[PDB]
Amino acid sequence: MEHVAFGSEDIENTLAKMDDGQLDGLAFGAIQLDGDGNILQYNAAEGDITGRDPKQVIGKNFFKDVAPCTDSPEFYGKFKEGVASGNLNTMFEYTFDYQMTPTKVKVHMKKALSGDSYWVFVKRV
Ligand SMILES: *C(=O)/C=C\c1ccc(O)cc1
Repeated sequence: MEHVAFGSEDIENTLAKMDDGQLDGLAFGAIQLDGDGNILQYNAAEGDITGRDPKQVIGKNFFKDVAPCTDSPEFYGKFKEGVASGNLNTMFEYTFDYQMTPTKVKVHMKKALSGDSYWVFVKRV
């Protein structure tokens, strides 16, 4: 298992070296979205939390298709604000409840080191 702590200050640098396979080795869920909310990456830990099969969600829009409970000012709103601002680094609790047992989680969104890509890190609370 890759040794990286949720919420680590330089997490974006560390994950820039990881391929989809090493990303599956994290202790928390990790989703990479492009500026429009499309899923580029989605690790195994996230699949365990959301129950969705990784390879099947990639390419799908996170706010419209996959996680509609996140289509709100509290989640999607902070994301859209961050993309347009070109900066994003926020953490908060949220409850995941679309087609799944209501699950409380800690979310951490942060701009990737890459160009137009952003990270959503998820862990159980
Ligand atoms: C609200 O809907 C939050 C998260 C979420 C994640 C994965 C899937 O499939 C649905 C919903």
